[PDB]
Amino acid sequence: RRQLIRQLLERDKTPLAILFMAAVVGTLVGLAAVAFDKGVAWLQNQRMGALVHTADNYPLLLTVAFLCSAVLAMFGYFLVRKYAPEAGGSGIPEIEGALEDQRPVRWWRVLPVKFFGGLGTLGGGMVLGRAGPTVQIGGNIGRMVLDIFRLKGDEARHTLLATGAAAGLAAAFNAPLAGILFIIEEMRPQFRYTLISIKAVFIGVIMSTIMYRIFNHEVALIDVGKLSDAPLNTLWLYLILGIIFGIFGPIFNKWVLGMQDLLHRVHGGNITKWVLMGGAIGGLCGLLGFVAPATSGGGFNLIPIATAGNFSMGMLVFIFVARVITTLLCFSSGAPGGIFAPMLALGTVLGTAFGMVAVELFPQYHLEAGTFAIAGMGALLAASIRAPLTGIILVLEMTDNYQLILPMIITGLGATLLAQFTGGKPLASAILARTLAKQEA
Amino acid sequence: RRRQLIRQLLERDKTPLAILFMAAVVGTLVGLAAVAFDKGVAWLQNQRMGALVHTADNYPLLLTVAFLCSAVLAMFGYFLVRKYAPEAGGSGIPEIEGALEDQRPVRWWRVLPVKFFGGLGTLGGGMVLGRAGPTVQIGGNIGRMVLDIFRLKGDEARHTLLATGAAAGLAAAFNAPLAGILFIIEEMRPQFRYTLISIKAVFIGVIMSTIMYRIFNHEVALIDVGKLSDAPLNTLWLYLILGIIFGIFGPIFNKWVLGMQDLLHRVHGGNITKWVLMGGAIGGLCGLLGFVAPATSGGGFNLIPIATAGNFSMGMLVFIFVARVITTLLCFSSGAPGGIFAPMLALGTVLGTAFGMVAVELFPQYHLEAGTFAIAGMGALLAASIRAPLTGIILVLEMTDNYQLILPMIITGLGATLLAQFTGGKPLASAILARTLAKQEAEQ
Repeated sequence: RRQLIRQLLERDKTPLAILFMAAVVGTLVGLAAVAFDKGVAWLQNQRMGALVHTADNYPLLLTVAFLCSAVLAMFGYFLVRKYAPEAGGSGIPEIEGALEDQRPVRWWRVLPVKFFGGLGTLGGGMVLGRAGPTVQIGGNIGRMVLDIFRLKGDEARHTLLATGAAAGLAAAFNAPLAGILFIIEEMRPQFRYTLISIKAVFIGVIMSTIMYRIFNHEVALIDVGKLSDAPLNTLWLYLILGIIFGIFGPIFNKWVLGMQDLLHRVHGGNITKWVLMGGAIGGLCGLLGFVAPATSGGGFNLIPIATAGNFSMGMLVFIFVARVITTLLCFSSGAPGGIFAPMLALGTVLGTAFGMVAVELFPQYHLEAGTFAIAGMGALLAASIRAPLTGIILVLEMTDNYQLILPMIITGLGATLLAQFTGGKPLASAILARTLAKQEA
Repeated sequence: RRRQLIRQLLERDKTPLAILFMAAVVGTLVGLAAVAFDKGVAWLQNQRMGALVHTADNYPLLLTVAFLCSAVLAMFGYFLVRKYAPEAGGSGIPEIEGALEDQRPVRWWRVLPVKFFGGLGTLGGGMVLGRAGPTVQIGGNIGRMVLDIFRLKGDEARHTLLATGAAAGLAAAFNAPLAGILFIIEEMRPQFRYTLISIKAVFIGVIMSTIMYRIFNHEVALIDVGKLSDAPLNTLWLYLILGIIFGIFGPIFNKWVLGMQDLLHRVHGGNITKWVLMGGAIGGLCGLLGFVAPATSGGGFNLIPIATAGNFSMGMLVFIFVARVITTLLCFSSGAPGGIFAPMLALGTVLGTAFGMVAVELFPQYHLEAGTFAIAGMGALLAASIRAPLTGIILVLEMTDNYQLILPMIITGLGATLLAQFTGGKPLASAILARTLAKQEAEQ
């Protein structure tokens, strides 16, 4: 008690030094995120144009696509294996590690690797997001400033590493709330207190978001329009859908993990059979980007189209299966790139389909399939990485259908609920667990 | 250590099945409780407004019945608290904050009836007070009461079920489920050590109570503001400036609440008779003003839409601000059962509007609309006195749904907290607990 009183009166006083530094961090992460984001676009572009000039005939071009993505894949798989192996896959597991002080931040290596790395895997049209990359790139930026300014302390090492990963997510999805929420719900050391300063993370998020806005305003990443509302007599349906995502979250967790192992064999850890295999997956993606594009790519492309109930039943299920596959390959293959976006895409597609069925089971509800899409869009994020608060808010800032806030809060929650009563676990933590264990062994 | 981590990591996100289901029962009751209160407060304002109409001819007889009604209700409310439950005075957020620190008892057998019927009286009578304060505390106690009835044991349950009560408490208060959760995990919680509070459990509670609220209030909001215009990039600095204003004002407003709290203790010296009489006068004043100048009484929800829309004169906004500062201090410092959270939205709004006004005519090349500044400012004083920026920001978003105003809102609050921090302001919740918590030793 007597101590507490002493603390209360002392609460919320973050050293201006950390504060001013939080600003620069975000600013950097922002610009960087912008820079990443422009690069990827550029590469998807040339792949487009080089098919234009070789429009024929089937094969001349089914192949130039394959190569282009294969050749970009390999550049990426190589850049990781050779100079920064810890910059493979997501980036989140890693940085979560760093927040525990159970991994290091080799920023002078990771920056170039991930960035020019992802530039390749992303740009070549692989099933993988910007999120991992930029969240990772983000902490490293935050680290690089700690180093350059000889900042020392736990708080300061913890906070600056923290803000760059928030401001890295912020600038990735243009979601400044979800940026902050992620740190305080997931990223952070999960089992003990931490000296992360909220006030600082905000500032970073702000500044990187602004940077994103200075170069991407005048277009949302996802347009969905304002969907219909949701009658109270309609809510149980959102619980059901949550329950499905609740069983499937863990199952998809198994496969992501398992598929990592079953993919380690095809090179046994060997930099050459890896870069060549990744080169093959990459090639597969740049092919699919042209013969079935909904199955390949990041998949933001198909959220709008799914939400508008534009796919038939068949095309939805196909896309879902097809993506369950390609997502596994691209992520489990250790290639640098997040699984966050492609999960949004799975949740969306799943959502719609679930909707479609309800629409015709109950014309009395005047349902629109599209509201189940938006409920499900974050539901996978909720069942598999288990950080629902962050997914719910991620979709919120991203779709602006605030009136669906109950259905979305319910679907998400009923996913995190069955994902716990089927024994799944935070896929981000299952991955950090994997790393740390195959290390003291 | 690395081996415990891997141990712990693999074990994450398992909340005991009992704890979850009991957070559901908590959520459900917190919501119904909130709705019941919500209605009881409405009915009173109504009887009151209609008694003035049995007497809408004889002006002095009218100015009398207005006053007396609020007086009779204020007194009854102060009384209940002074007589059966001192902890149910003022907001209730500081107290529930105490209980999370295990520094303050949750005497739910006492507070539930005193806070509920107490607030019913003070809110009912027209006094400048909120629901949040009271429903969050009632929320908490409802949680404790289910903990006790079911004797769920051990740290997780006592904090979780106390925390879900508080968040289901706030959610139904403003129909803001996300706000309630972000309130617990940013502000309510023990600020300096880890805690065994289940997030997922707080969620279930929130969902339940928000649904109870919706069953009784679907259709109308609490605040309708429509979809205001966007903020262009070149405009953002004005929100930062506005932030800095909320930032220096923030702390200063905390000082007067504390100051006033003292000076008000003098008038009754702590006497249960001078108190109940002093409350009856402040209350009676409010029910009067709630006629002659309604903008200066009431909780503040009514004038939000009016100010945001730009239907007030710069003259009237200055007037409202002064007057409400005075009625807000006078009611809350006085330690009537009631919160200061809602009134803070109002003062925040009015100021933002007024800023916007001046901002509009200084920069036509911006094509401003003073009403974006009202929204930015509505959550800014909760940022600069309560220091719950994330909670205010999200509460406002939930309430006025102008998502495209998100940056200017963030910047405003974040600017306000920064000036509030650097100028020496103290989280008004924390600073109120600290006094309560200290005086309990001091008296020794």
